[PDB]
Amino acid sequence: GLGKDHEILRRRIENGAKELWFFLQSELKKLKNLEGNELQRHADEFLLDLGHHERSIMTDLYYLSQTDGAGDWREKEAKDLTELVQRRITYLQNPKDCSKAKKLVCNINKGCGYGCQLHHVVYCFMIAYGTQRTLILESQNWRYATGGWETVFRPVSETCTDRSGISTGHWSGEVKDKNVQVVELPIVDSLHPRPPYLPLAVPEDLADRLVRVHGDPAVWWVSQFVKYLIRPQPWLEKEIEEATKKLGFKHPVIGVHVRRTDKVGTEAAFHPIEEYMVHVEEHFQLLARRMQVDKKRVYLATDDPSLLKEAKTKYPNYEFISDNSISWSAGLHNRYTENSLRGVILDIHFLSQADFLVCTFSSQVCRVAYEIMQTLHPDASANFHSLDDIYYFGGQNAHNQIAIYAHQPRTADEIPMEPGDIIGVAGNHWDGYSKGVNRKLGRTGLYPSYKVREKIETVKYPTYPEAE
Ligand SMILES: CC(=O)N[C@@H]1[C@@H](O)[C@H](O[C@@H]2O[C@H](CO)[C@@H](O[C@@H]3O[C@H](CO[C@H]4O[C@H](CO)[C@@H](O)[C@H](O)[C@@H]4O[C@@H]4O[C@H](CO)[C@@H](O)[C@H](O)[C@H]4NC(C)=O)[C@@H](O)[C@H](O[C@H]4O[C@H](CO)[C@@H](O)[C@H](O)[C@@H]4O[C@@H]4O[C@H](CO)[C@@H](O)[C@H](O)[C@H]4NC(C)=O)[C@@H]3O)[C@H](O)[C@H]2NC(C)=O)[C@@H](CO)O[C@H]1O
Ligand SMILES: Nc1nc2c(ncn2[C@@H]2O[C@H](COP(=O)(O)OP(=O)(O)O)[C@@H](O)[C@H]2O)c(=O)[nH]1
Repeated sequence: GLGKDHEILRRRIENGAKELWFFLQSELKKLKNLEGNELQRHADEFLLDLGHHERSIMTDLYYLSQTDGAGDWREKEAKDLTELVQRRITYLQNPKDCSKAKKLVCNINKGCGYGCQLHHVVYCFMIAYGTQRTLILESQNWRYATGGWETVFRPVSETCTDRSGISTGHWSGEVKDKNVQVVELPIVDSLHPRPPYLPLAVPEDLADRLVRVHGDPAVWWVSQFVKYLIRPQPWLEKEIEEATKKLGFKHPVIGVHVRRTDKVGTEAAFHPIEEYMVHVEEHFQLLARRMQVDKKRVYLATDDPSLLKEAKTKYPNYEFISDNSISWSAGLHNRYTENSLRGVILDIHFLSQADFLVCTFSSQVCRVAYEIMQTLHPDASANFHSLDDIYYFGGQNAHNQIAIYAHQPRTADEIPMEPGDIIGVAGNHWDGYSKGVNRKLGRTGLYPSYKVREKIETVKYPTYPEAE
């Protein structure tokens, strides 16, 4: 059978879309006949009406995702897959005889901040998993905690944290390293040759189940290594519990990460508070169509300790949840300390727990929070708005899309496409256009975002059947 609610909602979406098309073509024909102030006023009233109409269609699509048991099914399937992957990682990480285990050695001390260093460990872990090597994490003299990883997180194994082997060598590829018991992996920036066990590909054995359950299987797969790595020590778990209570952290909330200080001009622009808060307001308008919004609440994470005062002053209708001493702790004077380490971990935790995330994906901090968010919901792939980049994993293989409809360029800034063309995406301008390279032409420019599909890449990974 099909579900009655499913059929009602599908037809309501289709009728809602058709009515939006009738409304668009009528109101745009009217706009053409106006000028100056009447044109401004008409356009503004039109945008307000379109926002409500658009949000009704998105609300119906949310209900369609849940109806007739689909929500319960998605939650059960996502749980089954996480448990499966976590069991395979635990099995890899816990050989019975550490002496005789194949191993991959990772050093945490890359020359960068916490999110960049966590992503380096994820990259090491994913290649460990692909090559059937126990991950050994070397973390003495960590700039955030001289005592290492186990200052905050559980060790990465219970049975095998020792580097002993009959042979050691620097990574030279799976074929040359086949009989080398312990391989040392460099940073992805220096890795040659590259093995296939890198983002944004996903394991061939899971790909059908992942595409069915999740809008971005690449992030979900990265998130399973993040989930395993950041298992907290009991003292940190107690600190998060009591932080939750003391901050009055509560739902609904929108996470906002504002990255300023040394990021600006090197790796990102300065974005004013108003640019984040436009998307927070829009998302609360959407949530209010399907739930009670007690108070509009924002969890603010920032390395600018003057921002919180600014935000409260400009948005007195909003409840801001923030630890301003964490913001202070993140300045360049204090950043590489255990105090600042606990601060970034807490900010990332609360961001990742929010209903929605507004930030710059140019920041490794926001990307870690978005990856953790994937572990907390069946499919949180769409629960963000980036002011700059799309999701990426530094060191990833080429992010390709496939043109599904033809594009004839209207300006020289646009690229042509025919269906089938491989597009290397550089980003989404959040205005209906993306920028990328039509591979076949080597032309870079703009294309309508709706005219491409994501190319899921799969890789033959080990499946660790003895983990069952
Ligand atoms: C030695 C050492 O320790 N080095 C560390 C270093 O590892 C560490 O991390 C690096 O930080 C910089 C952040 O500055 C990262 O640079 C940014 O990388 C992204 C992602 O690029 C990949 O994916 C995109 C699609 O999202 C794609 O277009 C790219 O080509 C690229 O894919 C590549 O394909 C190859 C095929 O084999 C692979 O071999 C490569 O591995 C793969 N590359 C990577 C890096 O994975 C990129 O999007 C960013 O570019 C934007 O930002 C810069 C400014 O920083 C602008 O100059 C660019 O024009 C572009 O701007 C964007 O343009 C879009 C389209 O118009 C807009 O929509 C966006 O809004 C706008 N964005 C911005 C911010 O303006 C950067 O290139 C690098 O990935 C990090 N690497 C790792 C491993 O973590 C840094 C951390 O600070 O410390 C060093 O010390
Ligand atoms: N507590 C806290 N620290 C931050 C914040 N934003 C930046 N930082 C600090 O600055 C570092 C920036 O390095 P990294 O995490 O690699 O991210 P990126 O430079 O933003 O891409 C973080 O790891 C923190 O140490 C924040 O919102 N809160």
